[PDB]
Amino acid sequence: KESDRCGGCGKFTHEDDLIKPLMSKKKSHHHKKNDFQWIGCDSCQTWYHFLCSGLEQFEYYLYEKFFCPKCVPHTGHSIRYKVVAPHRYRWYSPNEKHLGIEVGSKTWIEDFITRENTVPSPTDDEVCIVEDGYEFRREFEKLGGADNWGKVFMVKDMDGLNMTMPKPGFDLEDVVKIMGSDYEVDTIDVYNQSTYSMKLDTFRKLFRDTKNRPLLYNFLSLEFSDNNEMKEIAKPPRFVQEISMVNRLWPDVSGAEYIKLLQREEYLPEDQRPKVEQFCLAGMAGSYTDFHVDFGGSSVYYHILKGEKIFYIAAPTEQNFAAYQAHETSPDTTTWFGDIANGAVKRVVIKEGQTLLIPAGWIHAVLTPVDSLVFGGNFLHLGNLEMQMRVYHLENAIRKEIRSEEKFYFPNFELLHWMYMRNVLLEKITEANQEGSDMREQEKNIWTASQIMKAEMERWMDRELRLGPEKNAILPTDDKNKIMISVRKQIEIQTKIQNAKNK
Ligand SMILES: [Fe+2]
Ligand SMILES: [Zn+2]
Ligand SMILES: [Zn+2]
Repeated sequence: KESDRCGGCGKFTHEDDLIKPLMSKKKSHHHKKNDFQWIGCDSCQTWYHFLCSGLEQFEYYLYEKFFCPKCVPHTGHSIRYKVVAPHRYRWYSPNEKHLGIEVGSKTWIEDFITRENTVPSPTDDEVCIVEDGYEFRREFEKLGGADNWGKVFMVKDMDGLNMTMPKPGFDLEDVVKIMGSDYEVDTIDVYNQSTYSMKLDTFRKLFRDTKNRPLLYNFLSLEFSDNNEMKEIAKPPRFVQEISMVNRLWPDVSGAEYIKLLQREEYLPEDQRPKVEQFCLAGMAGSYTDFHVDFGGSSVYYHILKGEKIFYIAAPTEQNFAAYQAHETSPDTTTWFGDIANGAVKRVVIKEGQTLLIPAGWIHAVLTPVDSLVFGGNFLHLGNLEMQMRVYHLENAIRKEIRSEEKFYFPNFELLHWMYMRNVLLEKITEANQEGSDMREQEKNIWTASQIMKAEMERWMDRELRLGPEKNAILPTDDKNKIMISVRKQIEIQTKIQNAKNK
């Protein structure tokens, strides 16, 4: 406040500062609108921006009495707000002490832990529990394989999944050693249901302090597909790499084969690649993550390297979506979706070493009973194309009813389908025509996937005519049309081929 200057950047209050897109799960870059919002040292009375105060994003709102770096030595560490309303996200404000218990809050979680064990077990149709990756491959295949993947699998022993994972004993320490101590990761302030920045070192610091945890901290994503060391340490199961649409257009390879497979443009621009297939996840015991459907209706692999998780899940039926949509778009904050989900929500525990494989659309919330380290990834695949498009409808509807903009959605979702259609699907059809082949013979799966995907894209084209292109852009209305035109052309030819067999 006032004319006075900043002890950090020496600037007097100017300022009004408007001085590539996100391809990975990030939500902390939003309240950078506070980085230049002035806090004052209760001691030397010097004013600091915030950024300039030595504070990290996550501690901006924590302190009632602030002591800047130059004062800490003799003043002590800054004094935090008193915990006045443990049952509210704004735990610091007394004006909210009388309001209802909010789903994310400390009070709510503690109580929830006493009653959570009464959430029903899933039916054998919802989840399948196998001993190792060999049994998974056998049962997965016995239900139609990836093209027909509908239930979640829990694999107890990772042997056979062909899934590259660090050896037990691997922990947070190794993570910070590899990524660096100054690597900033999006962290969820569980009790405040909000996401902030935090040095990876700071997190480790807080994580290791076991007896004193005023707040709980889990990190959002931490996607490591671009860290040359990490990216080889934990990988998706082979079967996931073999069906991942992103992996099909931006193939992993990145070795000697990379030089060659891009020597034919079989590798799209790296900045266009969705960055969501390899994430590391650490969480404190007592943590809770509220019900969500994974972005783009992406499938998930989820390996527990350390600790235990309890997942609360609900099958992706239309009613369950409708119910979920209402819950997401409602202002109510005190009701647990499970309690109003007409009995759909089930309970499943995942222990250390165990793995979770989740198909498209499953609604799920997560309880973290024990300090945890997890490795996982999100992927799209043709076997779940319909469900993926259904979730995308759901998301797009939810996005119109409440102004999220902080909510993360699948990066380049549409671009990816244009590319996939043009590079992969169109060629199969084009070629199958060049030989007068009836795709139903040996490629029914591919034929059906093309019609479904095309219909969805036809809807995107028309939307783009009536309303104009999207902000997300990246592919030019013209190119989009040329693609569509060519696709219609080939699908017609293949249709006539199929119809000729009529007599
Ligand atoms: Fe999730
Ligand atoms: Zn400053
Ligand atoms: Zn000071």
